[PDB]
Amino acid sequence: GSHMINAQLLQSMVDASNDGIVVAEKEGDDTILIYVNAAFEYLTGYSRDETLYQDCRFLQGDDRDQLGRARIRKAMAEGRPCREVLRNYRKDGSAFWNELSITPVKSDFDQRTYFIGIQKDVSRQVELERELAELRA
Amino acid sequence: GSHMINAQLLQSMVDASNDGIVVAEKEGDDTILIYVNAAFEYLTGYSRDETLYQDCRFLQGDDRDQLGRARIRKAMAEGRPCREVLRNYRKDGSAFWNELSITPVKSDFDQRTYFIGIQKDVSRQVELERELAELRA
Ligand SMILES: Cc1cc2nc3c(=O)[nH]c(=O)nc-3n(C[C@H](O)[C@H](O)[C@H](O)COP(=O)(O)O)c2cc1C
Ligand SMILES: Cc1cc2nc3c(=O)[nH]c(=O)nc-3n(C[C@H](O)[C@H](O)[C@H](O)COP(=O)(O)O)c2cc1C
Repeated sequence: GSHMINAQLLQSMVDASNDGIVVAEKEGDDTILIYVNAAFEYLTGYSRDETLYQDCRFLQGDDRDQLGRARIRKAMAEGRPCREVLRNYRKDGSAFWNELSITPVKSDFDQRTYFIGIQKDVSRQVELERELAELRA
Repeated sequence: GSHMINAQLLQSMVDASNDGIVVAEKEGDDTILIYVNAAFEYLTGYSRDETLYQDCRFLQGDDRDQLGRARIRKAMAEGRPCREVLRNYRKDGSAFWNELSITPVKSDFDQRTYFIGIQKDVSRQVELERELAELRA
């Protein structure tokens, strides 16, 4: 993989990062979570066991009609990365805007595909874009 | 570290991510790079060997008078994470705004400290904030 650094050290650096970091394995139309760090649990409010081993579309809830889904689905199919923002809902019920940075990865040894995502609450930048759009009009 | 996923797989997921990812080890007033991924090389334009094993303050160049430095230095000293934006300069000479998400990590076995950072070009959001500040005035 990379001769520069020990893999265990890199894994601990990821576990402790303040950014949410998840890894997902493709299974047909779905993509199933296999790794979440502590930062992700804090961003979502769901426990590690509560959230693992399912497509994390459940964070969308009933707000299923969002333009971000399609561009994510189209990029995943094309095997290209993407960066889209959706409106997610925490376990306690809070609503926020989540910027998803998804990168498709293909392990040729297994001939299946994985995905790594880095999430960040950008609800501030969203509310600043809405304010700017209002002033422009 | 984490029983969920193989560390080598996680390392390859990091090597291939579209986000820039670096790991740095503290050495006194400096903090020295030990890991960079391919996305970081593309964001900066410097090769992997050109950039490793030095404090990546060199990306600031002569533009050394930036408020981001101090808040990063104050957070690193306090052992708390931070998210600051600086004006960096590529190897070709391009100027952009880089959002740094730095998380201090302490390996008690070695009794030294590491840092993991995730970088992203947010020059678009910066230019949208300047435009909004102008319209507000
Ligand atoms: C690595 C990765 C991270 C993702 N992050 C979650 C998330 O934080 N919240 C969310 O709303 N969607 C998230 N998604 C997207 C959904 O899992 C889903 O795959 C996407 O919306 C497209 O498929 P769908 O149209 O079948 O829902 C993520 C997907 C991947 C691959
Ligand atoms: C993980 C990590 C990533 C960093 N990213 C670089 C970068 O992308 N560009 C930059 O201008 N500063 C970067 N820095 C900050 C500088 O390395 C430096 O440590 C910081 O500006 C504070 O110290 P100084 O005031 O002595 O320069 C990073 C620091 C760490 C720990």
